[PDB]
Amino acid sequence: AQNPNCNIMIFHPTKEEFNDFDKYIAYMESQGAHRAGLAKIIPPKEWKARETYDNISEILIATPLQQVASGRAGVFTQYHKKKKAMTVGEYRHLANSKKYQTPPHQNFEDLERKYWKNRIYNSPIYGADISGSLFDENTKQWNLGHLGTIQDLLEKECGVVIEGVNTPYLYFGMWKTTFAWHTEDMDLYSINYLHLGEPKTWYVVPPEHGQRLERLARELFPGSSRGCGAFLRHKVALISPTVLKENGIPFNRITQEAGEFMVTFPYGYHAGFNHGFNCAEAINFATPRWIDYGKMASQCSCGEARVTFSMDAFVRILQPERYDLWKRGQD
Ligand SMILES: O=C(O)CNC(=O)C(=O)O
Ligand SMILES: c1ccc2[nH]cnc2c1
Ligand code: NI
Ligand SMILES: [Zn+2]
Repeated sequence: AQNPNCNIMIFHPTKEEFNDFDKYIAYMESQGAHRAGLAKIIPPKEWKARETYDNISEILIATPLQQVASGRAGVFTQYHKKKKAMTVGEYRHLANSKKYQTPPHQNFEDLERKYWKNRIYNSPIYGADISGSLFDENTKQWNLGHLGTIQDLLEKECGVVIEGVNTPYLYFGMWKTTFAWHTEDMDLYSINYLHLGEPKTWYVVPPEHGQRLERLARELFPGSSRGCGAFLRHKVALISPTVLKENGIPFNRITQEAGEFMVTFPYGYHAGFNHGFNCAEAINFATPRWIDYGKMASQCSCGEARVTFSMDAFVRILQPERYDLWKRGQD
């Protein structure tokens, strides 16, 4: 078996290899990339997402989210407090202000140390889940607004035609903005392009070991676990690399820089944080290998994990026994 230690792999496709998206994902998996839960893809030097980022300041962040932490430095939850709308230009200025800016640091590892030491004592503001794309319509390769849809994949594989759409989301981040431990909706793949700005550090658990992370989470967040059998779907729980190591949970880490893609694989738990002002674009996608993960995905029915209506068809077709209970939670 390829990549038996489940290391995060880094790929450098040629411009010829960058033409056929599906084919390259399949190639990465032939080399064992999926066993890590996360891969980095560095685009060919000839490629670009768009010409410049000089004219993005008028994009609106309708509902910026203030991420307020509770708990201890290495084990905490965060809740999202809604703030007043602001443009990306206003948000960038806020990110760079003395209150929110990245501190002096020696390197990525120094900044990582500072993040886990001090994150809970601040409440950074995030622009998340903003429907849109910053890819030029003329960018033909790895354009996250032009990918084959998950609905068409399900139809090609299983012959069922379903409603729903599949479009990208923008994320504007600042120092200490945080994404909690989670897998994707329906344990789908995701792909994330860092368009502009400071890095994003990722943590990931191999899919074959996801249940180990779930068991630790139940132990560390006991009230949440009693409330919901799939509470990581709520996307509010953080556990530090130090605490993961103390509990023998297998994981890896890597830092994504501007101009790089990351792919997360079905049932690969991931979490992370932003180093400073940045902008990323991400979308879910599927392959034939995903279908069995979609069938087995654990669902939240307690009401906290409200999601887009396009997930309805996924649960309805792949998980008909679970559908009634899940749908009640979406109401
Ligand atoms: O970048 C973020 O804030 C979160 N992104 C993801 O979880 C992803 O791309 O799957
Ligand atoms: C299913 C379909 C589209 C989606 N967009 C975000 N999550 C999704 C799940
Ligand atoms: Ni994700
Ligand atoms: Zn729940």
